[PDB]
Amino acid sequence: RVKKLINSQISLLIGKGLHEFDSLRDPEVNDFRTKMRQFCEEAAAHRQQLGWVEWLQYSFPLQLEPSARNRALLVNVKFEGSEESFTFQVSTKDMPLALMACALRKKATVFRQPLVEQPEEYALQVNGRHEYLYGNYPLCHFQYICSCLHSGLTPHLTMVHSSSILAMRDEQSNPASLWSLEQPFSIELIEGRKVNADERMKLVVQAGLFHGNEMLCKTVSSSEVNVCSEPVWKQRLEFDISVCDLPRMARLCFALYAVVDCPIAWANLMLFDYKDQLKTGERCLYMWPSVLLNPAGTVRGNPNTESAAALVIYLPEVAPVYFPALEKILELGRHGERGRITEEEQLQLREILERELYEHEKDLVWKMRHEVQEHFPEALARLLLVTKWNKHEDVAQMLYLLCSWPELPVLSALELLDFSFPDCYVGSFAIKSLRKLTDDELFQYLLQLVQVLKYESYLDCELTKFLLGRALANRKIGHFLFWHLRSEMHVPSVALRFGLIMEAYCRGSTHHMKVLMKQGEALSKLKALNDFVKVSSQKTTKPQTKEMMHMCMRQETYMEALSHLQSPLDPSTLLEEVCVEQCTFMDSKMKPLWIMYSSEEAGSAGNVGIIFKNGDDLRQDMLTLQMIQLMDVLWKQEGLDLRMTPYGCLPTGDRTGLIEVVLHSDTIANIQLNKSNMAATAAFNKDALLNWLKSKNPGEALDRAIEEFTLSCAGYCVATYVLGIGDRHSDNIMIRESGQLFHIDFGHFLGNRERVPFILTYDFVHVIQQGKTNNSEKFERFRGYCERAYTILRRHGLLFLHLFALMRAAGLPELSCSKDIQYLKDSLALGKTEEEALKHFRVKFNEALRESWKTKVN
Ligand SMILES: COc1ncc(C2=CCOCC2)cc1S(=O)(=O)Nc1cncc(C#CCN2CCN(C(C)C)CC2)c1
Repeated sequence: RVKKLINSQISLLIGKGLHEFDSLRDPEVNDFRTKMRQFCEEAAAHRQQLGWVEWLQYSFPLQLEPSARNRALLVNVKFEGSEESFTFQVSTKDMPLALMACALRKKATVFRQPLVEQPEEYALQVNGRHEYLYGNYPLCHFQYICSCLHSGLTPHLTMVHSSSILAMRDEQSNPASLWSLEQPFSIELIEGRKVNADERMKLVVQAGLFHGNEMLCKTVSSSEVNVCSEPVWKQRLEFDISVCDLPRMARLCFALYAVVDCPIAWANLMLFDYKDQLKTGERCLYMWPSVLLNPAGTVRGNPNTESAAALVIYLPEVAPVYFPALEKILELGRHGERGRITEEEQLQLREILERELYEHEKDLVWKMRHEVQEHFPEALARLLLVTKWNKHEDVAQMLYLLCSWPELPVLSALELLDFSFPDCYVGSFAIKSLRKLTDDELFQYLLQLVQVLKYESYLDCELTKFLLGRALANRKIGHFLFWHLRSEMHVPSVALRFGLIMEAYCRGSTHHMKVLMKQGEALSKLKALNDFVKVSSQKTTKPQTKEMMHMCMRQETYMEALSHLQSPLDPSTLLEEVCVEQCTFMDSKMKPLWIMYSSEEAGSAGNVGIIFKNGDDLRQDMLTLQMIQLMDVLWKQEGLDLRMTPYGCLPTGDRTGLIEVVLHSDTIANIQLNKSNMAATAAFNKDALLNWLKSKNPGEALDRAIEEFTLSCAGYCVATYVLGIGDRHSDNIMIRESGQLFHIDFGHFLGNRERVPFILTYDFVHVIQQGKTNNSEKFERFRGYCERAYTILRRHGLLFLHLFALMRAAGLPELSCSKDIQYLKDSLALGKTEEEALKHFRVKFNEALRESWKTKVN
């Protein structure tokens, strides 16, 4: 009775009927669903018995300042079921417990009674948010308390008792031998079906065996056969590699095309199956349309069988042959010769492991494999790349050393997740080194780890199991894992994989399924409302379309679907009462909607907005914003706060997503229109930005507003330089009423292919110099902020390179080659010393200042 309801709710949420999984009749698919349902149900049961503070860590994980991983402060505290409140002055050095004990002493006098309840029995909720303050941390270490200190504002907190937290826990419960086959590997290319090509040309089928990116042997080609719907070959394609040497993760890649170079289609398959057995019999390869051989592409067929070209191939029977077990492998690898040559050979080893290498260096690194294991364990990735994956004796010797390799730092593990390391044991070892990842680090890299699933050869994998277990133990990780997979359900290549992961997650959290369905319902109404706006705007004037939008939002179905929800941009932010009168849309092509919200419980923190966008792909905006946010995190860990504005951006479906509204901000273009009869009207357009800051920050407040601008300007000058974000104009640069500058519209990065120089804009130099023509004291403090920021990022150059390497899996047009990653290597000057990189940065900066002065001359 309940299972039918749950299965139908899951189908609605994931945007794919669960019947379609059963209809495929695939054992791998069914075994993933049964095994992952059990694993996710175990996590759910574990959770229901968690202690009330452990339930807070699951649902409301702490939001701390990067540096946390004296001064007076006025706090307002109320109790859960109360109307009255208490305002008291505490210190930024005090912990929540002291503030809770202070709230209980203020309440004991108000209610004339010695209280039984101790501070230890409570937690402090941020008013109107899914956010809590708890644990041994001083108040200023929390992100909510710190943001309140900058904005001037007073924190509003609520004392929630343990019994009420336990009641939430309960309300949210889930309802009640291969090595003896030395023959050569070969296949039979039988025929092709539904093929479309120019009849003047001839069809060719190119095939190659790969272990990730490297070929296990040279490619082979079919005999040229005349173009037609059903081409027929019936021929053996013999590859030079023994069937016994085929590594476990070997994949046979296909490419059909026409020749006189006209690509048609590609398809890949794993030579071994998910249960480790060698593949035999006939296989029908439903091909993917091209734009030659594509190894990184999926190893599963195009689900569109009614229109896809299908290559028919035969995998011959070499004898049921499974891949040897790890004990057989470790026995074979247990025998070898160790490294034993002079300190002059070890000097060459030490030089090449601390600096792409020549063939004699590969023979040196492999010979000294035992010494790299014990004296340079972090060089595992170099050694794995020199390993001959096309010789089974060499794979067993490598796996023997890997099986007792010490756990590596997170930075090294993020490299091992790359597609250039397709061995399952290597991936398993990499995941083992990532378990020590804090929920905050995991969240930071969650987008990349989701893309790595696209490289996975099989459905059931250590990465999937790891991502699902971290999602079920932290509701914020769960929320974003769901949205990263949900937003890709319109992509045929990942819909099966992602749909199965979301169904499994849903088995672990039935309550959270209902929470996300409530978000999905709101996004449906937003698509329909946006569609109406697009239509109405091409016929009537903006005021008339805005009121028609408001009339549509005012219907019961819209008011119910759009209110009282968790923000998909941030589960801590509750979107309560939609303020229809404040809602509007922009005039650009896709007419993005601005939906305004408010909450009487939250006060000023409940006044939030979201932007629904349908028509543009938001993946790259998100990635760029996340990179900027990573920068701000890294700068803050070195004590450098550059007043960044990392607003949320989240794709949610096909060319659909949400952007977070940053209120009290306008574009440079709108400020520079120099409207008549304003608090900012100027004698010279050069003054407009500075007059606008003066109007927003009167008297003594201007000084701090100018410093906010300088700091954020320095951060964005460096961030856009490093990331090669060009096409910067006055309409994609915004400024906050506090002085903070930020960037929007990230359609182009990594120089995509010009080399984006450092940009210094005169208008911003004029604000930095406080309105003065010459102000070296203010200008050079800004060049210092730029230099500190640049030099802190270079020290993390490998973290950006590893993260961007994992991102090549996303299929982003401006992030699909070594040329794109090369761009960051140049911008961060990673091939140089710090002194040399700083001189090059100064020369880039001085060139930007000279360019800025071509506008200052006129
Ligand atoms: C790429 O799209 C976006 N990215 C970030 C924001 C973000 C914008 C701000 O928050 C951060 C993200 C907004 C958009 S958008 O889709 O809205 N397009 C867009 C383009 N160029 C400029 C703008 C303005 C603006 C200034 N606003 C003044 C106040 N106005 C009110 C009265 C409704 C709305 C327009 C708006």
